[PDB]
Parts: sequence; structure tokens; C-alpha cells
Amino acid sequence: TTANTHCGADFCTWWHDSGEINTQTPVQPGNVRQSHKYSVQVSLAGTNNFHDSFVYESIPRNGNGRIYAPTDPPNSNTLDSSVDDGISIEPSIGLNMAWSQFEYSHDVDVKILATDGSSLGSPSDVVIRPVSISYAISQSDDGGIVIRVPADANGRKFSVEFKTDLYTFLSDGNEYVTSGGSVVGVEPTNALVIFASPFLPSGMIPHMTPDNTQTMTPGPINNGDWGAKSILYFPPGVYWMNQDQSGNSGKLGSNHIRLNSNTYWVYLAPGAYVKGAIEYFTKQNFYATGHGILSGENYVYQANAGDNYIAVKSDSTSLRMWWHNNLGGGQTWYCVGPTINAPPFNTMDFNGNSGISSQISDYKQVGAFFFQTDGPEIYPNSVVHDVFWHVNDDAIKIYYSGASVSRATIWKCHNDPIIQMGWTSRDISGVTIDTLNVIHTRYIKSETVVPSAIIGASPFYASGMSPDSRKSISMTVSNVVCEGLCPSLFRITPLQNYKNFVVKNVAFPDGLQTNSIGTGESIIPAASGLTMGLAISAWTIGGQKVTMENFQANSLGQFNIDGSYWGEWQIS
Ligand SMILES: OC[C@H]1O[C@H](OC[C@H]2O[C@@H](O)[C@H](O)[C@@H](O)[C@@H]2O)[C@H](O)[C@@H](O)[C@@H]1O
Repeated sequence: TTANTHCGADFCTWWHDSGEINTQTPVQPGNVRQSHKYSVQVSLAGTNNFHDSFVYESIPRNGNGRIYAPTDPPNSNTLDSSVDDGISIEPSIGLNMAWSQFEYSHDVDVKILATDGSSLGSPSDVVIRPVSISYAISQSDDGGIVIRVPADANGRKFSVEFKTDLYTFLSDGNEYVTSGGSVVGVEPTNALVIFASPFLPSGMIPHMTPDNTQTMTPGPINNGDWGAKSILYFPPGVYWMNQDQSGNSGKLGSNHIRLNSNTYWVYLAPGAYVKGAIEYFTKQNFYATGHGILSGENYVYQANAGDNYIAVKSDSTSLRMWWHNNLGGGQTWYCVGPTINAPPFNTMDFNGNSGISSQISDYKQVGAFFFQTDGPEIYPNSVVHDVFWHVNDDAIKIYYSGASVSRATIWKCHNDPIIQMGWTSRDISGVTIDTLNVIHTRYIKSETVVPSAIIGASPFYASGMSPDSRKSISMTVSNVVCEGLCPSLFRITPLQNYKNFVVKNVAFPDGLQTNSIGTGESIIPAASGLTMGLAISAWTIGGQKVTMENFQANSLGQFNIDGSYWGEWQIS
């Protein structure tokens, strides 16, 4: 019952005294859903001195089921039967995502055990994704699995996957099926993700004083409790929105934290767990830092913050995990360390002015089983590095110039592309995406409106628009790996020109899908007056090179780029 943790400058783990094993319903407000299957421990490398590290668990629909309002009884099916929330078969197969985070600055051993005492398999049955980074894996005599994790300034963020635990997603091209159809993905029934995080840069832990910092108290977050100081600090503990906007208690998922303008910094301590969402109002540079968790698990699908947090989609008022609707100019969001869990909608949007950028690093998103759970906006000149995002919508939204995304690992469900550049005509240059590891996908359908592809551009979102020949998109995408039977490299509906668009070092080691659903096929249709200046090199599939003689639709590359673009693009 008492956990044995360690927290020094070498490594740091933590626990919660209100962990709850629960695979079916919401956890109690002050409890934290804990893995029903795995325990994780950490020791300095080779010292056999293991310390407990809490393993969190997230489940499709968060135990709430198909409900319209956050006050509805769990699993009461009040959501309209016609609404596809992005979840179908997943609960029946027991799909869930568990994870553990610790901090480190020296080589450690990470030990995994099954909590029922059984064997997880031998080390040869263990795969760690992304496969670009290999680990030494051994078996302890109690049947555990031990992973040597070397010190790394950028940390490590990886999925540990056991052969006998893998589920095979099958699709008939319209829905997932329990047998027959075609294989569209193979991934853990019981996912286990490890975040071996570097300690925060000194500057990203704010220096706190009584007048400087509102220190929160573990328990119900009632309205106004977050105060109006420069810093909102959640020390270790569990916190939960407990009221609606009018101040009525015992209601979960019925409000969010509308910060005062004074408050420019949210700090989540390692071992803080906050059921809520953050909307900033400041006009200075603003911050979300620290190794705690912000969870949307009490919110219903599409929870509408302008309409009592019910399940009615609004592009303007459905709840973001990180939000701003009040303008400013020359602002930068610094996001270093946080994990978000179980977002009900799009995860981040800062509105009001065009003047905004972000520095995002060591930033994680888990338990995003709902549709519309896109990654954060990639505002102009943003620098993103060392991220791990589970998504069931657009992962990397390249809508703005000058941005860099580096060392991103994406775990895709079944909706929209990895990189999204469409929905409207855009002028973009000076973007680099390097070291992109797509470790899972499980597309049900082959689609272009929501592109089932690595690099995609959706057609127009609103009607009555035309493609713009005086706009162009230019970027460099390099060192990409998609693992598993993968979707197409490109599905782009051209809404403007593409020029100097470099795609280099792209590998599909397990091959593209070649089934009758057709998801493996890249599609770039004709668009009169527009160029498709794609320069592709070092594209391999299944270990074999894609060249100018096997790129085509019915060959290896499956690249159905319209003949009208001939000469504008090259594969070498
Ligand atoms: O974020 C994009 C989109 O995702 C969800 O819809 C996906 C469905 O789009 C339909 O047009 C298509 O016919 C289906 O096959 C797709 O599953 C979500 O429902 C929607 O609100 C979002 O805009």
C-alpha cells in the first residue's frame, strides 16, 4: 500500500495515494485511474535498487460512455445514436492507454511487471516504438522486463509492446470488424508508454513567493480558487473542477479555469493531476510548464464551454485544453513539460490577434480516443521538439511559416492525416519537420476529405471557395518513419501551389497497405493552374527503394499523382 519512491537530482519518481483500478466507469473525483495491468519501477542503471513510478491509465470515453451532458449517469447512452464520437469497437476489446513518467539525468533501468504476477513474455516478445531507437531489454527472474534507458538531454518517450497483448484491427472499409476484412493496424490492447523526461531547464521552473504565486490545495477546485497571482501552482496532489459556472458544487466537467489577466504562468508539479482545462487571458508571454498532468476526462465529447459543457460541437466555444481568446500581440507560449490526457475536443487554440508563437517541448498527449483531438496549433516561427502525441485528428497542423518540428512521435487512431496543410488556401514557407516517427495508425476507411495519409491536405472546410494560384506552400520534411502496415504517403487536394516541397529519407519498413480498402494509395488530383513541386528522395518501402520506375499507382509507391503535374515533381 505504501509506495517506495525516490526523488533526487539523479532521477525522480512519484505516486498517488488515491489511485483507483477501474476499467469501466469514471474514477472518484479525488482518485486517479491507475493501470489495471502494469507496474513500473526505476533504479539507477545496474544497481538493482528499484523505486515505484505511478502508472496512469486512460480509457475510451473515460468511463462516461456515450453521454450528452457531464451530469448524466455514466454509460447511460444519452448522446444521440447518430453521433460518431470516434469510438466504436475499442471498449469491447478493452483498448486503453497506460503511461508512466519519471525525471532523470543518469542512465536508469526501468522494470515492468504484470500486476497479476503473470509473465509479459520473453524479451524477444517485446517491441519498443519508435523503432528508430533500440533498447537493451532483459528478463528479471520474477518474470519482469527490464529496459536500460540511457541519459539523454532530450529524454526518451516510447511505447513498450508485448507480443501476446497485441490486438489486430480489422476493417471492411466502413467499420471495424471482429473477423474477416483487412488488417489496418496491430497495436497493444493494453498500451504502456514511458516518458523518461529530463529535469526542466532552471528558467522553466518559476521562482515562487507568497505574493507571486497562488499555491493550490489538493481537492475540489471551486470557482475563483485559482486566484489572481502571476503564477498558478499545482503542487503534487489530485485536483478536479467541482462546480458549474454559477457556483453549484458536486458537478464535474462543468467548468474550466478562466484565468485572471495577472496569471501568465501555470506550473504543474511532477505528481500533480488536474481534471480541468486552462484558458489564459494575459497579454504578456504566457507559460505552461512542469511534469504534472492536465486531464479532460470529466468532459463529454465536444464539451461546449459556451453552452453548459454539453456535447454540441462549436468551432469557437468547444473546450480546448490550452486556450486563449483575448488577443495581445508579440506573445509567445512556452509549453515545457506537461502531459494532457483525455481531451474532449481540439487540444489548443490561441485566438484574438495574429501575433502569436509557441516554444513547445517535452510535451505529451495521451488517451485521445475521441475524434477532433488534434495536436496543438503550430503558430508562426514556433519551435517544437521532443513530443509524443496520441491523436484521433490532425497531428501536425502546418498552417504557418517559419515553424520547426523536431523529434515528434505520433500515435494515430483513425481520422485525418499526420501532417495537415489543407482546409483552405495557405501561403507557407520556411517550415522544417525532422525526425517524425509514426508508430501506429488504424484507419477504418480510405479517405481524402479527411486524408488517411502521412502528408495530407483536406479540401475546403467551408463551401464557395476556389483554389488560389498566387499562394504557395513550401516546406522540408525529413527522416520520417511509419511503422506497421501503413497509410499513403500523400493525399493532397491542392488549394494552392506547392513549390520547393522537399520530402527526404522516408521509410515504411513494414510496407504500405495493399488491401481493397485502398488506404495505401497516395492521391493528388488535378487542380488546374497549380504546380506540384515535390522533390522526394530516399523513399523506401519494405526495404526496397521507390524510384521513377515503381512509383506508380499499381506498383510499389502507389503514388497516384495526376499526370497533369508531370515534370514538376521528382523522385530520386
Ligand atoms: O476533424 C475532421 C472531422 O472529423 C470528424 O468527422 C470525420 C468524418 O467526416 C465525414 O465527412 C466522413 O464522411 C466520415 O467518413 C468521417 O469519419 C468529426 O465528426 C467532424 O466534426 C470533424 O470536422
